[PDB]
Amino acid sequence: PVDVSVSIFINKIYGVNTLEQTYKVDGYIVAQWTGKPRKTPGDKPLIVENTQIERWINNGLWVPALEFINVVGSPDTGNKRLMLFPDGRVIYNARFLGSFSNDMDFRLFPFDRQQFVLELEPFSYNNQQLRFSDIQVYTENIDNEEIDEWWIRGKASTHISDIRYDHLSSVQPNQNEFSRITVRIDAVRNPSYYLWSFILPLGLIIAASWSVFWLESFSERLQTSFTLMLTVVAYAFYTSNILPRLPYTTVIDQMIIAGYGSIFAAILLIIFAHHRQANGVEDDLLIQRCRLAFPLGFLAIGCVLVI
Amino acid sequence: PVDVSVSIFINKIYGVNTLEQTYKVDGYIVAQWTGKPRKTPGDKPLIVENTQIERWINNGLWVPALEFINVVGSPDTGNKRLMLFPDGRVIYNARFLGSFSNDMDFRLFPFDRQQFVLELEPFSYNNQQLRFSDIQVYTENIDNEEIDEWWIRGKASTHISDIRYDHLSSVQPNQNEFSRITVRIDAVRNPSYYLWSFILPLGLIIAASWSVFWLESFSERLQTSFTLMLTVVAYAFYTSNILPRLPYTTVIDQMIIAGYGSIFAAILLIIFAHHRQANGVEDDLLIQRCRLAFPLGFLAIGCVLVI
Amino acid sequence: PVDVSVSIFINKIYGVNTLEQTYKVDGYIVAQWTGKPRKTPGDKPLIVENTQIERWINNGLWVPALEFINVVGSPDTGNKRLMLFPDGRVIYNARFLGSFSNDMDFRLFPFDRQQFVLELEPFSYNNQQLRFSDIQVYTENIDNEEIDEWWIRGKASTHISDIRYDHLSSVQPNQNEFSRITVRIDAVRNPSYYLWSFILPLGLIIAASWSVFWLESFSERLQTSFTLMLTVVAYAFYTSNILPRLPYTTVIDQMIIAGYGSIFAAILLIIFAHHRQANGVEDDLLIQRCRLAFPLGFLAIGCVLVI
Amino acid sequence: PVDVSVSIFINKIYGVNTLEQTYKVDGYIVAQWTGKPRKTPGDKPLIVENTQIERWINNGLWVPALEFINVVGSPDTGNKRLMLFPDGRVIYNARFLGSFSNDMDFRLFPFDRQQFVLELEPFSYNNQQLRFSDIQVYTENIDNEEIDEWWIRGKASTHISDIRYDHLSSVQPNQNEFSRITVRIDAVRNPSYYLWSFILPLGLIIAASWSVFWLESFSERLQTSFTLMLTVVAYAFYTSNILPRLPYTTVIDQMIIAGYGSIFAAILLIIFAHHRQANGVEDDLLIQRCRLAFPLGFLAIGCVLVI
Amino acid sequence: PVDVSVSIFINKIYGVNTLEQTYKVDGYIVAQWTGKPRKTPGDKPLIVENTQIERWINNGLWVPALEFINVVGSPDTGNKRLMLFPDGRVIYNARFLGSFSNDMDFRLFPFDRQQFVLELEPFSYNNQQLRFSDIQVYTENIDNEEIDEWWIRGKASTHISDIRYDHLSSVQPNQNEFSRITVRIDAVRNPSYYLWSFILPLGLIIAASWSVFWLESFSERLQTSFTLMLTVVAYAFYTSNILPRLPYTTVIDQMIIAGYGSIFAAILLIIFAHHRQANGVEDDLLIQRCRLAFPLGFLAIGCVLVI
Repeated sequence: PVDVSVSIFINKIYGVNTLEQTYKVDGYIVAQWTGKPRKTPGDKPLIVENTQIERWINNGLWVPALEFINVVGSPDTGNKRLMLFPDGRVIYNARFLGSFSNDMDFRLFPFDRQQFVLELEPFSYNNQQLRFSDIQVYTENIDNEEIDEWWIRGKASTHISDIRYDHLSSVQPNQNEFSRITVRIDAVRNPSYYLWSFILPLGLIIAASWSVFWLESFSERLQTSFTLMLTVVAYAFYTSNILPRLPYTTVIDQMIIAGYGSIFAAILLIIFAHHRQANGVEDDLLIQRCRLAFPLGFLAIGCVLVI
Repeated sequence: PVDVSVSIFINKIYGVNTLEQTYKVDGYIVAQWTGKPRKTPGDKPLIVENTQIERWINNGLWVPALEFINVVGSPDTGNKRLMLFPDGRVIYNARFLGSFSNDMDFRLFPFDRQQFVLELEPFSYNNQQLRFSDIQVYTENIDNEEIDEWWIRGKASTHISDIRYDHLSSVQPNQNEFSRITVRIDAVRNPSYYLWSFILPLGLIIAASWSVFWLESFSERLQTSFTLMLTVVAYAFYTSNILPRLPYTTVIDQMIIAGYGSIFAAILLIIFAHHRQANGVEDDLLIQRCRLAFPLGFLAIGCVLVI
Repeated sequence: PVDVSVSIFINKIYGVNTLEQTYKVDGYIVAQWTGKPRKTPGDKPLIVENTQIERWINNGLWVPALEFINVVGSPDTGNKRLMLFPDGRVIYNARFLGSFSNDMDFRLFPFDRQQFVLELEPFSYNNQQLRFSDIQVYTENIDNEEIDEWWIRGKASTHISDIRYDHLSSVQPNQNEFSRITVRIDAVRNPSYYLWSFILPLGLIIAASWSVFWLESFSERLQTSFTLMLTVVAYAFYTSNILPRLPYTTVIDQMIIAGYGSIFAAILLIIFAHHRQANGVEDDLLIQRCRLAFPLGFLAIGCVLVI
Repeated sequence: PVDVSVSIFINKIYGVNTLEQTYKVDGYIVAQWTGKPRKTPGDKPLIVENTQIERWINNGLWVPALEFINVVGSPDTGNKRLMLFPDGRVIYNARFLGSFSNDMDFRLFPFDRQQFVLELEPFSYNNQQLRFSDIQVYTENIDNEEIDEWWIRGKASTHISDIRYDHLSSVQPNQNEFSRITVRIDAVRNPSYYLWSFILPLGLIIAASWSVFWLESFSERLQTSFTLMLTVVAYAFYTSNILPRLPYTTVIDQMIIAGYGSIFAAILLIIFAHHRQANGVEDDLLIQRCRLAFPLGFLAIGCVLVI
Repeated sequence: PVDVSVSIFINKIYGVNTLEQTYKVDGYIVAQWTGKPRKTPGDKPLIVENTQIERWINNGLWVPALEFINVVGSPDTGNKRLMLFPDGRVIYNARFLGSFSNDMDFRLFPFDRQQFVLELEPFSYNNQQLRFSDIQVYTENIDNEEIDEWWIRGKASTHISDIRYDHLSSVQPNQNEFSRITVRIDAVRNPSYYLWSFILPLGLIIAASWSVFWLESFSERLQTSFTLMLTVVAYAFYTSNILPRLPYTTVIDQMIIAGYGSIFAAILLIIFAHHRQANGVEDDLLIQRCRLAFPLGFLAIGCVLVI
């Protein structure tokens, strides 16, 4: 086997998206290995630019085709470069940019934790083993934590493993080990935007839904509650482009469900606190009579769902 | 004829879209056949990477152009390689990433069942017969049932058919039958999102629509209804984002059709219950007592009849 | 001149779009002409795949560059193939997938009827005359009854014509005849979706906007109307994404205009029936104080027009 | 220098975009110059198709690289063609499609008079002088008056000018003057769509804003106005996808501003006419009663503007 | 080392986007250096067009690969050119068009002062030192200030720095310093659109929220605020498409927060001014018969939000 020492320089992780759980990454790969010695012009290293590499691959040079595993589509490779040394070693350097994909857990949506993963791997050769993955992070999200949405903690985490591909039993089935380099960068979502756009107004609407008790005419109270129905409906589309069709409810979907349920219970407890009267007046039947401790007693039932 | 054994490795089926009934598929293809023997450098199998293949086809190598039938556009092939063995056989291996299209049936929308189909076929040859398909699928199945909207049941299903093409009747009669490989993957939609976003709130709005019958002031029994009209109009648009323009009503669209009438009929059961008399300028007295059966107790029949 | 016999196999006409009047088409072209005899390996028709064609064109083979006229952006050709026969004839076969553009007439929108047009033509040669077109259309959408939005009635109609190009008077003004193949496929829109989403709710709002006559409190008969003016405007956006910026009014636009007019006329008849200088009388038993004659008398104000 | 007479056949101008001031153009270019005589096969003109040009440029043929100045991105060139004559002249013909960009002025929006500009220019040579420009435009003009949004008036205007380029002052002083070919087509927007979608309903809301003065119950004359506030807010969004966020106000923006101001004044002249004292000991409650002169006196407050 | 003088001609900066902080730039690059003398045909500068460069690189010409650092993807290069002089120097000229990326600070959103940055840098050579960057910008500065959203004031400032790359210790660690050219252009947003679309109407809504105090029926003083809630929610989505998910609140976000808080405080003040009677039932006329003395304290705090 031949030894290949990779070096990944990350330039900027941008374009994050939660509807598809993707993120665009840009950077440089620098792979380096050792082959047979050679005679170069003069006695210096020989640099070979974008299209001059094909003429060297045609004549018999060995250059592996390193690919990214968790990529959507195919990366948009910029320039390329080879640097043939006279002592024997070779250094393939190339710029990459691609939309990678990972798995995200939005069970606690606004206060979220993810990790961006890059999985590099040879495409054709089973016996060429990556020795040591090094990563250099030059991203701007670490030191500008007030403009970005995703803070980046730590530095990185790199692991060199072996993958077993069983679909490659065409080749002798005992020769399908593929070395792989996984690189993880942990990120923390900055929740300070969803706190005054989906938690404060929805909380205010919820707390202002029990105040309809403080009225003299139920004929006005039903319309009062059906007015807040429209606001709670309005805050249901505003949260329809923030996160995907998830089967589990998040901190905001729970607030929307509670906003529906609180108003529905207001209706159901303002109807049955009147439709079993004994006199014939509007505000009676032990809930609408006093209106000094009951309009504040139903307030703590929602706090159970909050707590 | 020559015999070509195919093996398809599916990596991730993502980007499903019911608006156009498409889905993006990523994976690898490994076709393997047998030709004439040859002398290779040393005695090992000779591997030929991305752009070195085009120099072997020029010299006289036989490599078929396999295509996908049900693709939208043209797949974005990644790397590719040949593996020429000295005993004679050849192994063409190549990564693909396409945007395939199937037919979907949303007559029962949220509790849906589909199947993702892939169809390989030679483009130019009729006498080259694919022996057998072997799909190696490891897209997540049991842990995929909490994040992804679809669940992958079973393992797979592969068949090998013989299509007869009529537009190629210019050539000899027997020479217009191409073999084809079809691969089906059954999937079940996770309906747990449309149960607290389009059925729970609509189900409450439906039942909170005849509550206006439990009122006294006809001067407001129309405003309390025209507010729910606007609520149902609000939910009407929030559904046009999900589904295509289907001529048959789904399980959700019906809850919208029953959202106008159940409200609309309300007026038609209020108005005709308001002027049952020919004397008096004020409301109708004798009708305000039997409201429990005809005005409101009939939508209970509307709920137990169709459901 | 040389005689070319095109044959077009249509696979699926998808992605129709009325905002730009485009439609994507996928299929195969099979052109076939006769040249001079030649010696092929063995005595078989020699097949030439994707990239081997550009090498046969170098040595002096004649292959015309057929183009599509009414295409939006150059198409996305998939595989290509030549079939050089020993007796002399040549068969150029190639897959195409492109987004074509036709003209549409939405003067009667929901019950529409269009035709998809494909125009093929040589790009460089004036003296090479397409002889006989042949459409092979086993499309997946004529077997439709309630699946897709467009039914297909007949599936084929072809015509071979000539064209005079004036910008090509650089050559002698006689050498600018360009034979062209036109292929028309008549399609009929499935109106069963716009009947219970734009004709039913608007049709009910129209008749529910004149019901405000059955009231007595003019202090509230103007507010109960402005909650309906808020409904008709809600369907004015729901229509702005299913049609282009058309000068002529469709059926749905006519319905929305009639809704605006009906609500405005209701307001004006309410105001004039109360107090003004055009009548002078104060609160007669006009449209407000009557519940039988006039609230059913304005039913022919909208039912006078024919469409 | 060498004289190159360019002809331009305009096939269709579509995809106009008010939000970005772009428009896609599809057409042909036919440049033609004279060089040195040559011997061609036979005695006929020699036609050279798409990829055979790049081999004639290798041997020493002179073909200029004509670029488009005001293009967004790079155009999508379709087929190409050369026609080498034996007498010496050469005719380079090529199909083009590109998203061009001009400057537009929406100070009077619906009745626009924008114009479409195409700017062709050599990229490398200053001494090659475009000598004569013909445009051959047969895009739909007088039948375009009912389906397309823009009418074409006159269809053609061309001019050949010279740009002095300062960034090329590294070369000799006289050798940075590049000729051009400018092509201007006169378009006129068809305003018949914005007259019954943004002017009729907005005007009806304007006229229905003072109608609240025909009331007595001040306790509801604020709700009857806060409903029209919501109506004007609804129409405020329906305009935000037509105009490119212009600093100057168009007609519709002026109408929205008037819709805010009219209702705000209606509020401010209701509140200060409610507690307006008669003499200082009893509130004047007779200004609101007179509903003949006062409600009409507000109609001319908006009709003072002459736009 | 090789001394390379760079000139950059900027043609138009369009497509600015603040939701992701990009901007598309189009222009020309002219790099010029000195090599070894040579004999050219005749005695003139030899011009080499797009596809003829890749041949001169084959024979041994030295052309550097200059990349852009802060680009999203890879620029869409148009034409290229080489101008080989006989005295020795070479002039590589090429058109570029790419979507760049800078950092923007919306802490004071409408009155923005963002700036546009371009960064050239060699990709492969460290001993290839750019001498002196000149920039030629004719992006309009005085006449454009009424049509486009971003004024461009002053000249563009250019700086040649040296970056040290740590990930390039593969090559001898004392030769990893690459020169870089940075070009900054000063932009200033034209805040004449957000003044009559997000500050004027929001200001009128905020100033019309305290006006509910001048009312008599508290049974209706609670519905007015719940109607204003809907308008304040309507002005909350209209802002969610002009800004990114920013943690710091802008001016418009502060206005939305103040609009929520003003109506919430109005509710909490009016409900307590009602509860002052030691109940919430039996509305009395004491608050209106003293509306000129007592409730002025409820508005006196409402004008503290301003100062």
